[PDB]
Amino acid sequence: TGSTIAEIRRLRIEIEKLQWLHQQELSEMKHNLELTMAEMRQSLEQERDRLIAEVKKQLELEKQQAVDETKKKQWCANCKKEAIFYCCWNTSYCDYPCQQAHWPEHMKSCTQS
Amino acid sequence: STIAEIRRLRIEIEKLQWLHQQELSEMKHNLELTMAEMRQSLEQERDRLIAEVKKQLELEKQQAVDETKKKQWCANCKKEAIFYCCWNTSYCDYPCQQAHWPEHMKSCTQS
Ligand SMILES: [Zn+2]
Ligand SMILES: [Zn+2]
Ligand SMILES: [Zn+2]
Ligand SMILES: [Zn+2]
Repeated sequence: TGSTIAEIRRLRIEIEKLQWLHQQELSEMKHNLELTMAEMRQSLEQERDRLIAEVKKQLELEKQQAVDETKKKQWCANCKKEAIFYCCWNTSYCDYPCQQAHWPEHMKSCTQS
Repeated sequence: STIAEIRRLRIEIEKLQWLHQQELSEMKHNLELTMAEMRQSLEQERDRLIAEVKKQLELEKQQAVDETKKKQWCANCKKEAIFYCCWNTSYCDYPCQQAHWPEHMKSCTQS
């Protein structure tokens, strides 16, 4: 009695403090974690939508390059490999076996005359 | 010793508190381990999606290449060509032909 009731009071004080603190962690975390789990779900999709377009633009670039490089070359009317023999307008061949194969089909169109 | 029992009760309470905080920070850590796993499996599916769209677009690339091989193209402006000059050299019209002549002159193999 005296010292004992004084230190009981100290234990009551300490326990009451721990309750206040835990009431603050609990009141704050239900809200704070609500905002952290949607903040990271959105930053992921903003990064993904910037990625799909990054590659669409890239391939659209590579396409136009490939198409333009194709404009600078003659191509075999038979097999679409690059050609080196000329027959008539818009008709070339990689070699005479392609020309000789294509000839039944090409004869109806050949303008070499 | 009543006094001693109380102060011990105090130390055992504060030790329970450290266990408390350590339980929290271990859940804090398991939330992050599951969190970072999320972006990983999501990025994995995202990259498998990207793969299929690359596949589609390379198919279109090859289709445009193949269509381009079936036509003559202006050596000057890459519009479709109409007038023939010589091997691999064709023009959409006389302006292009003559605009190109200063350079093409040395390569013209006109027969
Ligand atoms: Zn061929
Ligand atoms: Zn022909
Ligand atoms: Zn032109
Ligand atoms: Zn020429």
